[PDB]
Amino acid sequence: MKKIAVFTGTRAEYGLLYWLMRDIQQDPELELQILATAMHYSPEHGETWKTIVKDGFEITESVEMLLSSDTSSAVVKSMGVGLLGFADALKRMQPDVLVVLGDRFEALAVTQAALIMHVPVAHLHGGEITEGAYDESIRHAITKMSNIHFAAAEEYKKRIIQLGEQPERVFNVGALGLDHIQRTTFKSISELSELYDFDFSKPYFLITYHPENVAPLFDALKQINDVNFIFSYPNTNIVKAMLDLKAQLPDRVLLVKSFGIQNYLSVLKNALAMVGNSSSGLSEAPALQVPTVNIGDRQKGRLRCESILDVRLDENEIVEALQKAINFPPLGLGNTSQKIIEVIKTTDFKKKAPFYDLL
Amino acid sequence: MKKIAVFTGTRAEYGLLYWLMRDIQQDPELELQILATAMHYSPEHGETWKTIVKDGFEITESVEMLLSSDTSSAVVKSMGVGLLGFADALKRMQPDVLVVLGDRFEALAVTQAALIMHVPVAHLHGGEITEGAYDESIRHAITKMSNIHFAAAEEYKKRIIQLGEQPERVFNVGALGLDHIQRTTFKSISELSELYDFDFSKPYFLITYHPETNLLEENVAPLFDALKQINDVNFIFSYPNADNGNTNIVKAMLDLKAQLPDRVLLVKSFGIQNYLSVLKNALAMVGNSSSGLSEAPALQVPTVNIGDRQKGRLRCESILDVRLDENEIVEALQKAINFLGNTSQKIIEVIKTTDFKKKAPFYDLL
Ligand SMILES: O=c1ccn([C@@H]2O[C@H](COP(=O)(O)OP(=O)(O)O)[C@@H](O)[C@H]2O)c(=O)[nH]1
Ligand SMILES: O=c1ccn([C@@H]2O[C@H](COP(=O)(O)OP(=O)(O)O)[C@@H](O)[C@H]2O)c(=O)[nH]1
Ligand SMILES: CC(=O)N[C@@H]1[C@@H](O)[C@H](O)[C@@H](CO)O[C@H]1O
Ligand SMILES: [Li+]
Ligand SMILES: [Li+]
Repeated sequence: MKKIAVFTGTRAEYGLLYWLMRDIQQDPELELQILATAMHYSPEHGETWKTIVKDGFEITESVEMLLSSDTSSAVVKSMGVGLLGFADALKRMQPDVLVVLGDRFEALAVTQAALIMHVPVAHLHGGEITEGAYDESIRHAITKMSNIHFAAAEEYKKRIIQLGEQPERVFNVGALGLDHIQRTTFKSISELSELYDFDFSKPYFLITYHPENVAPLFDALKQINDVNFIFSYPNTNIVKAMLDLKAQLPDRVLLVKSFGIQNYLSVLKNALAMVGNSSSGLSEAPALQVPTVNIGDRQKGRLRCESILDVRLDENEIVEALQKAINFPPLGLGNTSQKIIEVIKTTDFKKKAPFYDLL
Repeated sequence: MKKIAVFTGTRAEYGLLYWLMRDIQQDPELELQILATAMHYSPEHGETWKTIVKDGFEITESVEMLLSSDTSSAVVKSMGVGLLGFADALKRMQPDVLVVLGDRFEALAVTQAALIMHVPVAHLHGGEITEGAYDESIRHAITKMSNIHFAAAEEYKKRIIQLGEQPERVFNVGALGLDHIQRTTFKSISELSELYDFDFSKPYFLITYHPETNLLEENVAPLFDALKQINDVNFIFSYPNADNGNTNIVKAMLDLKAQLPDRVLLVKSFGIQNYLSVLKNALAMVGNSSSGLSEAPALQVPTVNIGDRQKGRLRCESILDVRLDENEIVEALQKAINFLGNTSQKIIEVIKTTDFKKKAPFYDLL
């Protein structure tokens, strides 16, 4: 029996890790541990650790860490509280593997804690490029302190190998979140229509825009005749906009508070195009044959493919892309969890492999 | 007037950083800040902050962090205490740059603290390899979180560039500590003997052994037994660092001291002037410290390097690599018996003439 602990610090990355957790839990020779922390214990986002429990999981260790503040000083303090809790949490859990996804500072924290305490780290989504204040640097630091690496694409695996990781320790397995696409039983147009009191049978745009003046977006959709607009929630700067557009056209736009992964993929499935700058637009929309118009550069650095139509944040260049989207796989198909588990079962990665020099 | 804050966690790195610190203090266009922490405030490692102050430097911010419990979980907790202190220290200092040397866990802590608080990091001694310690992965993580890089050799600079750092931010300026060869006057055998009440005129090994932190079950008896098998030489020890697993080494050192009181000198921490004075006259530098492969060859003193803590570093012909094995150590010892300094100024003018306020993009190799 191998103890596989999954680290989770936000609702979104828990969503991405969901099916790997389900598979470990189901697998009889693998014991699932869960270390939940950071924004799962934030009242701003409704204590999303409860969602983990409601989905059938047992939170093995929980570590409140986030300070109620907006300063970066308080982010450093939050990271310190995190390290203090992670020491005792890893001490009690004694995982054989710690699964860490992404590049948030609490994942950096737990990764270095694991390194010091000799818990092997399996890192997901290393080798990626997504410019920010410093999210990139942190991602690569996590890569350097991890023992095995599950990249989502070949460019990413190659960049991980350039970072000095042994090729036998890097695996292109696809994007784990896309397992949802492969395992969801989608709601029909009738079911979605009855559930949200809205006729999804008249085609629509699904639009998730996240805050990076968003005017040349909401002036860019008023022009598009004869389409309904289903929004998810991204904030008052854009929420106020979305609401203004609602009141102007009270019927042919629907704003939904929280879709949920199943309903969300069902509405995204039956859409002409995913509009906006969310990450859904650069992985889930391609896997669901629905074109994407990505706005601005919040998703700058992610790999592209046929379906992606990137346009700057101005009115005209958007209004063109919408119609062009009314005029019609590197991250994989969605069996990533099983590939990850097969590699974990068949590979020794207890120790950090020797640094890999190119040549 | 640019604010250059120098981070210092241990004696070792402080001595390495000395001439850079003194040159910034002396340079009237740069304001020296110092963030001292970790082993500088532990009585078990000498309270070496006193050395910093006595050298004429002002400790702008101090952060005690080291937990006394000798476990890996206590090391993690020490790093967390570090972060909680560095938050306020860096908040007040508002440095224009933070200078971080090396690969220890407190340096990882302060580097991520500075990154999160948008304080550019100048990292010294990146691109090297020390496979036997978790300092290895720490070092590459610190490289990825640093803005400008000062390496000690072209091989190391090249490894920094492979790590995805922009070429114009990686500089080969040499090892800063070796500036002590030209600018620091060495003590003589008589002054060392009066200063430590121990005769340095008799042949002696200088021994420094730290926990090899990737080794699962470190048992250091083969070294000390090996030392006991030698005749007519003295054993002068510095203390192991604060990594988990050091109290075992301290225990073995105290056992050896009680066994051979007239032949053993245990010093928690020398001044680096004193330390280089002792190393220069030793029969050999025994142990697994980084001085065995930079300072010790530079002073023409043979090195007996034990284990894998220094595995991967550049070698030369006076480096004797052995396993943690009684016979290999005894024989390397029997052999040992029987038988350019402008780095600081280069770093300073690079920091003066370069803009590294923002992390440069990831450098993909062709
Ligand atoms: O009402 C909603 C809106 C979004 N999502 C999910 O939230 C995830 C993250 O969305 P987004 O791309 O906006 O995150 P970001 O890219 O901004 O980090 C996606 O996988 C969606 O499936 C959801 O479950 N319900
Ligand atoms: O008692 C000592 C021992 C070390 N040093 C300095 O620290 C460096 C490295 O020694 P140490 O074992 O403490 O560090 P590490 O092996 O971890 O690099 C040497 O080159 C010396 O310049 C010192 O000043 N006093
Ligand atoms: C700082 C110090 O005292 N010792 C060494 C230093 O010589 C070396 O270059 C560095 C590698 O990053 O690792 C430190 O442990
Ligand atoms: Li299971
Ligand atoms: Li000065």
